[PDB]
Amino acid sequence: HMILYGTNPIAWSNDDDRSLGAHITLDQCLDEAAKIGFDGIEKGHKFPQEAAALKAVLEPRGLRYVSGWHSLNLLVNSVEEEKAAMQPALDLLKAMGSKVIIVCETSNAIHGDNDKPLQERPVLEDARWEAFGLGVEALAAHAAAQGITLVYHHHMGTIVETEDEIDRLMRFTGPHTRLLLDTGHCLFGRGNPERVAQKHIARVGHIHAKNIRRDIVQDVRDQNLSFLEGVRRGVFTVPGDTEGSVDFVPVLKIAAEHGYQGWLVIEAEQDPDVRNPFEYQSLGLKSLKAFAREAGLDKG
Ligand SMILES: [Mn+2]
Repeated sequence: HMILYGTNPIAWSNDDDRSLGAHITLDQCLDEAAKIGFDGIEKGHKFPQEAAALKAVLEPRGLRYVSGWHSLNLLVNSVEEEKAAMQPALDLLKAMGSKVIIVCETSNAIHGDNDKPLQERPVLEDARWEAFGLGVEALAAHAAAQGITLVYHHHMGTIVETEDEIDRLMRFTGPHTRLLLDTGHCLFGRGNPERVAQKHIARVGHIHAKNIRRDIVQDVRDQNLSFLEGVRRGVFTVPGDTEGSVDFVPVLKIAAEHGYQGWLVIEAEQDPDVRNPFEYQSLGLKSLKAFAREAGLDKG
């Protein structure tokens, strides 16, 4: 199909804080993703990282390997260092048939630091944006030469969090660099996903349908909480949840009008004990497919 629907395993077992959902085995996560009806699933920390072993657990379940998160350190390492650092991820993605690599600069990120409030996130100095963008685009060209599209994941607690910083990254990159539009991280960072899509839809190569609970976001700011504290409180949820604040249909309508093809991935990290992953991911898939139909994105 033109539109594929994936999930991310952090709804079961968190990556930034491996104690969240540690009791949930990989087999449980993969069985539940498959039986819910997802076309594929993104990499998680409990996934095998060799082609043969990864196929052995995904192919029997009918699950495609969507992509994998890859950390960047362009602010501390040379471009050639980062090309070597990302080559193993590209080799795995090519062997699994993936078409996309998810990247994000994490050298100075704080989303994985439980003691650092989100307001103390790094802000890249203006004089360093041109060089950083040149490095990101260089990695994008390297991946593109090997058939893989690099999509940059704007993220709370990193140097690319606000709407203005998303525009800046797009301005200082291209043509190969693409944007991973994550609706949840966009709204959390005080941006509007619909407006971001209207500007950059032509450059968007991957979409994460992530919802946010506004009241929890307000708590994070008012009480000066860390990213992981927000996650444990339920800052993120799924499409179709009445407690969510993201309006998905307008975003998907912009995608439909411009002929987006690729993955819609439900990524909603939550405390699995409180927010049952099977229940919420099922609601997300049903609701996201309905929203894609209502926006004209999915014709079938
Ligand atoms: Mn995401």
